[PDB]
Amino acid sequence: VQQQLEALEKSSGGRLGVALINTADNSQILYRADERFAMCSTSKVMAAAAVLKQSESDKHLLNQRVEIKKSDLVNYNPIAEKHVNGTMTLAELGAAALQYSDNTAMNKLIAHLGGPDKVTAFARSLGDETFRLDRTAPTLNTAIPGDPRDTTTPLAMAQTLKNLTLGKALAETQRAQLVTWLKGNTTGSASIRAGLPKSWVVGDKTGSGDYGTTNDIAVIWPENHAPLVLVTYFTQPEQKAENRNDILAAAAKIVT
Ligand SMILES: *C(=O)[C@@H](NC(=O)Cc1ccccc1)[C@@H]1N[C@@H](C(=O)O)C(C)(C)S1
Ligand SMILES: CC1(C)S[C@@H]2[C@H](NC(=O)Cc3ccccc3)C(=O)N2[C@H]1C(=O)O
Ligand SMILES: CC1(C)S[C@@H]2[C@H](NC(=O)Cc3ccccc3)C(=O)N2[C@H]1C(=O)O
Repeated sequence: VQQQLEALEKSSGGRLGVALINTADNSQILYRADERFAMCSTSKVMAAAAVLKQSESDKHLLNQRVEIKKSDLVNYNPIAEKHVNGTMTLAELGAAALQYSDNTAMNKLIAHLGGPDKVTAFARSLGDETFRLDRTAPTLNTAIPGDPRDTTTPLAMAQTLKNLTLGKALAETQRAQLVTWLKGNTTGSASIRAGLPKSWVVGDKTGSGDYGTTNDIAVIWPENHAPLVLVTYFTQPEQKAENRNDILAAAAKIVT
């Protein structure tokens, strides 16, 4: 598998990061898994989960109404733009952020939490010393090579995604909500999911940025085996490189 991933990376003209955790036995498949990559919109999982954590101690939080103003709109707001002049609840914002990658929704989550550094503190509270959120959307997607802002490593994000969706991080109702959200993602068809058997159940969150940065983080439920957690991060040397969902599908196929 390592030679395959190396050849994929070489042909691709970029930098590939993979971390697979097989929860059957905690074995792992790692490729540049301790290297930093810009998370892009995969960071939205952490923001949504931070709000879910708060909701463990505030039974009214998810139904809290948030005003959506025309000035809130940014580059991509497929759900929030339907609600300008109206409200969305925090749950609706979590769903939009995760399932459509609505950037206004992400920003509402960040603002509710008190800014990017609060998302980082939430990651720390889960045992993730690697994640950092520095900016709002869409500037968190600049993905400049070597820029530490808005980065994590494939292994750190695989570990934390496992903890969030299958493990210790959230109380049960909140864990289940996060899983429901990820399973209902609409943006990932061509990424990790395209490299897997069609009937495996998947929850995932994609991201795309400059430098052709193309990411997906997934929890995978095979029909007859324990879950897998897979992070596929990819980035390229040139700022206007095309995004490459297909590389993520290829990586997923290789490691499964
Ligand atoms: C998160 O990664 C967001 N990315 C951007 O807003 C920048 C961008 C990059 C390329 C094309 C359009 C916008 C959102 N998440 C990604 C994703 O999930 O792949 C989108 C392309 C849906 S925008
Ligand atoms: C890659 C694109 C075809 S899309 C990206 C950007 N558009 C947006 O940020 C809005 C948008 C976001 C998500 C989905 C659709 C549109 C924008 O413009 N971009 C294009 C480009 O660089 O050629
Ligand atoms: C269609 C748009 C509203 S979105 C597109 C572009 N915005 C981006 O490309 C977002 C982005 C920011 C940072 C890193 C990557 C992508 C930008 O600006 N764009 C618009 C446009 O042409 O009017």
